Amino acid sequence: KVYSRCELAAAMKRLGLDNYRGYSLGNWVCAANYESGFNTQATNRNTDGSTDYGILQINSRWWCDDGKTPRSKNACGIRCSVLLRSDITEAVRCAKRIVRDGNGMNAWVAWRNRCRGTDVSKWIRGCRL
Repeated sequence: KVYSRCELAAAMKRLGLDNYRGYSLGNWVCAANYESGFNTQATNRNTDGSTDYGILQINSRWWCDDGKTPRSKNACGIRCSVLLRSDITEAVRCAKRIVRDGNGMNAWVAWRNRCRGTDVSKWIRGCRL
């Protein structure tokens, strides 16, 4: 599923991400934009044999099981395929765990790159929620 910006904002709001560990909703929408273009089916392969999955490009070395990544630690306890589904419930649950790991949203390089230190409220402008 490719979400629209406001559809995703509303879904993430409903699933409890707004101000999760102090990160306002716009942070999460912005991160998703730059990680995956709002596409739950996005995948990106890396040189350690890992792959990033889904709308928040969650990595298979550390966070999910894709059956083909050496030294995987699958800390979210999920098959990476669940992160390709249209329903983002499981992706959000994993993202919450990631952001409890100790680095906050620094876990998402696209967030560091394009969202950190910007007015992230623009990402929820115009949305009904």
